[PDB]
Parts: sequence; structure tokens; C-alpha cells
Amino acid sequence: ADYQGKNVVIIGLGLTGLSCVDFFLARGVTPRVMDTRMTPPGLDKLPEAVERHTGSLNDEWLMAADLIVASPGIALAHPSLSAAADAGIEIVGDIELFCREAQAPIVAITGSNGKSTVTTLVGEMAKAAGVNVGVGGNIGLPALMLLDDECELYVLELSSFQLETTSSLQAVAATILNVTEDHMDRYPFGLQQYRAAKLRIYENAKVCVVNADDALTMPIRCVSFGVNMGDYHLNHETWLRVKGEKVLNVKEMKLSGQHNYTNALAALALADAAGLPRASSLKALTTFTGLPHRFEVVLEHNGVRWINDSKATNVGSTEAALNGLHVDGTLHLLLGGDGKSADFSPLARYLNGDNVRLYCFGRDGAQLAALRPEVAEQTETMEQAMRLLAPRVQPGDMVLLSPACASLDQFKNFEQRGNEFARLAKELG
Ligand SMILES: CC(=O)N[C@H]1[C@@H](OP(=O)(O)OP(=O)(O)OC[C@H]2O[C@@H](n3ccc(=O)[nH]c3=O)[C@H](O)[C@@H]2O)O[C@H](CO)[C@@H](O)[C@@H]1O[C@H](C)C(=O)N[C@@H](C)C(=O)N[C@H](CCC(=O)O)C(=O)O
Repeated sequence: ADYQGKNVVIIGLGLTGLSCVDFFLARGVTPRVMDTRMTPPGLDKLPEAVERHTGSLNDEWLMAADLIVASPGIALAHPSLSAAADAGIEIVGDIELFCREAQAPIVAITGSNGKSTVTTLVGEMAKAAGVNVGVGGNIGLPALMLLDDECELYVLELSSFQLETTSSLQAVAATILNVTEDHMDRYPFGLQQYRAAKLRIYENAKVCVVNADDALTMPIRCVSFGVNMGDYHLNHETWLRVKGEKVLNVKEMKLSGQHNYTNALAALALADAAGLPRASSLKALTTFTGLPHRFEVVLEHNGVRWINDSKATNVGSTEAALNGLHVDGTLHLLLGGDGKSADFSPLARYLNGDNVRLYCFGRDGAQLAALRPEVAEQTETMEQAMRLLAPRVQPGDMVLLSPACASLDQFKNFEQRGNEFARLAKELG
């Protein structure tokens, strides 16, 4: 698009907002930027010339705007933003701005769990084929920072928040990996509203890739992946298959776990649709080792594995860690933080038996301990929980941080939570 001479207002002085400020300045447009936080993190990095407003949204600025660029961390339902929308003021996000500018095909990936793994895998598959690939989005690198005339393929992890404000995405291949309750603090019309945000990813996608085992991933035809069903499916040793043909024995993969094998199927389906050679795509599957904070063994010592799964910020993710988990002794499970109004009940079925202890902390600690009080301890912080469990740990035990919650009540982000866990594990283990 052409933004020359438009009154542009950006909401958010985080990573996204700073990238948008630069995007507009490079195009001869000086935006104004606001943030409801009194002392937002990006204040220091904001150029001196750019007007900024903190501590609230500025309605004088909003209602004067020709274009509002809303960071994914502000709800469109915010009264100030809904007022602007009612006035017919255009509201977009950074992913929208990116789509308007991108000059290479985009693979777009969302879902309640697995989306960083699949995004990274597709990136690895592209690299294995010698394709100049830009990987970013919700995974951490703001999409506008990917824009590159030499880029041949973009792979974007997209949150439901980012999808709400995106209207111009025409993916070469798009997927919703799964939909499980998350972000209910942002979705007062519940699961179907959350789902509706994710379903936007399929609009004008060349190929849609759905989860045959999760009907909420389906639009209302798509390529499918699944365990026993799907164009891409598993054949049990376990094999990855594409329509009945064996393509990879998963003993060649570094990743393990059935949910990671279906993640590999999703990645391969997207890579196939994007036109990458299957051979090099399969190669990438055999080399990829995983992501930080995603069921990451940070210490294995004295017959105990200490596993950082801080990236488990919802119940579905912690289920993926627990479902089929083999532990030789006792599982010491750390749960807690901001549960975002989730129902934690689905976890209860994994918490039976003589060999599970729960250490619950943060905002929703009490609600988590309530899953099975008789084997639960509640503390205020994760450090207190660690120092509590550590003396009790015996050879053969597992210590698992898979907290089923956001970290943001006590931590900067889930990476900080994971780093602190790994530090404490190395101290106490
Ligand atoms: C909230 C959000 O969507 N964050 C994504 C965003 O980062 P950013 O630095 O630009 O974020 P932001 O829009 O400034 O908001 C950051 C925080 O400031 C708050 N904020 C923001 C603007 C404002 O005016 N007022 C305000 O209070 C937001 O509510 C949020 O708590 O843009 C980056 C590049 O695209 C993303 O990598 C990053 O993803 C993260 C990891 C994330 O938080 N994503 C969302 C989907 C989310 O809620 N994830 C959490 C993680 C919790 C945790 O880390 O423990 C979760 O609940 O799963």
C-alpha cells in the first residue's frame, strides 16, 4: 500500500511496535505511538523524533488517525479501539502490513500447540533445499524485520491475536495445527471466538492443511494430516506416510512423541504445498533437535532428568508432555503462573498414582494444587517450589516444568521462566 501523508498511530511499544515505527519512518511517514503501560519496555529504543504517549490509550490520537496499527497485545475489543472501528478508522496489525509488502510465498502456521516446532521445521526444510527463507512472526522475530528482496519463502508463526487484525494474507499453504482452550482472557465469547480468529488463516490460502483428528481445525477441500487418518498419517516402530506410502521411519528423527510425529507430518504437508523437494524436506526432519524451553532436558545427573517445558503455557501443551510420559521413579511436576481463566481439569487424569508430586505456584497456584490436593504443595514462586522439591528428588525421578500457564504474572516471558528453572536445576541437581 501507499501510506504517504497518512496520520498513522501505532499501539504498542514492544517488539512489534518498534518494528512498525521503523517500517513507517523508512517510507517517509512519521507515526505516533502509544502504549497503556506506564513504562513500556521499548521506550528507550524509540527514536527521539517520534511522538509517544504512555500510561493509557490516547483517544485524541486514535480518533484523528487515518490508520491504526495495533500490536497483538491489545484487544480489538478495547473500548477506545472499538470506538475507532465504529468511526470507520482502518485498524491493521504488523502481519497485515507485512502481507501487503511481501514478494515471496508465505507459509502460515497457527494452533494452540506445536506451531513453533512446525514453523521451525518448515524453515529447516527450506534451508535444506537451498532456499533463501525468512522465518518469524509470533515465534519471536517481528515479520516486518524479515522483509528482504532476496527472500524466496517466508514462514510465519501466527497467533490468534495477529490473525484477528490480518485481512490480506494469501498463504501458499496454511494450517491450524489444533485448537484447545487458551487465551480465554482475550476471548469473552469463548472457544468458538478463539477458533474464529484462527480460521482466518485459511482465507485465500492456496492449500489449507487441517488436522484430521481435530475438527475445530477445519474450515467448513483441505489436505489433512493425522495419526490413523489423513493424507499424511502415521503407520505403526512408527512411520511417516503420505497416502499409504512410507516416507520416513521416525527412528531417523531426533524429536520423539506422537504429537511431534504429527508435527512432522504437518511440516511435510506445508513444505510439499510450498513446492519444496520432499527429499531435502525429509533430511531436515532427521537433523532438527528441537527448541529451547520445549520439553528440553537441561540437566541429567544422578539418575534424574530435569526438563524445561516452560513453553507449555496452556493445558493442551502440558497434556502433550504428560500423555504417555515414562518416569522410572516419581514425577515432580511444577505447575503455575497465570492460567488465563483455563479449566485445568483435563490434567487431572494424568495425576493419579503413588508416583506423582505437584508443586504449584504463581497467580493460579491454589487452583492447580486443587487438582489433587493430597499430593500437592503450593508456594508463591517457582524458586520456592524448586528448593522445596529438590531435597525430595531420588535417582530415577523426573523434575518437569510444564506449567500449563503464562509466565507473565511473575516473569518477563516463558524464556525467562525456563532460564531460571535451568539455573536452579543446575544448582540443586
Ligand atoms: C502479546 C503478544 O502477542 N506478543 C507478541 C508480540 O510481542 P510484542 O513485544 O510486540 O508484544 P506487545 O503487543 O507489545 O504486548 C506485550 C505485552 O504488553 C501488553 N500491552 C501491549 C500494548 C499496550 O498498549 N498495552 C499492554 O498492556 C500486552 O497485553 C502483552 O502482555 O510480537 C512478537 C513478534 O510477532 C511475538 O513474538 C510476541 O509473542 C509472544 C511470545 C506472546 O506473548 N504471544 C502471545 C500470543 C501470548 O499471549 N503468548 C503467551 C506467552 C506467555 C509467556 O511468555 O509466558 C501465552 O499466554 O501463551
